Amino acid sequence: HMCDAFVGTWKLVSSENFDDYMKEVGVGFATRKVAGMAKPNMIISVNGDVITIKSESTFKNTEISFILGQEFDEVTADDRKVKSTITLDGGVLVHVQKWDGKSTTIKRKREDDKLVVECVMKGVTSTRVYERA
Ligand SMILES: Oc1nc(S)nnc1Cc1ccc2c(c1)OCO2
Repeated sequence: HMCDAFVGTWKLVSSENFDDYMKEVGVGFATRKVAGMAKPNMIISVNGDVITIKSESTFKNTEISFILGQEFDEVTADDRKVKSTITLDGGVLVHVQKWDGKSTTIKRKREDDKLVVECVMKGVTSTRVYERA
């Protein structure tokens, strides 16, 4: 019942500062414009110890499966090749991506009927709010 309250199908309903987050990560102009338009659905499921997070949008479809605390390789929607580790910290999924000597952290939490995603690169935060689909 690890992650029960995250499981389901979620749709993006608001975003703030995502362009600035993407700039801080190193995303180029054209990818930022097309990625910033997307309204992804996030689909989260759990089978035993394996958590799967899918993102489906008109920009890119992605899928990661992982065990908490166990590093994995991830190709992000913006085409970075990163090494990722996801843990649970006080009920928050904390996802750290490392590449090219850089690091970004993505936190996913349940707040009321929302799933809130906070993306941080250095001093820049983007907040992306999802509701049940
Ligand atoms: O649109 C998205 N929304 C959520 S919450 N997560 N991933 C995505 C997909 C995505 C697009 C562009 C990006 C990125 C990730 O990282 C830097 O540039």
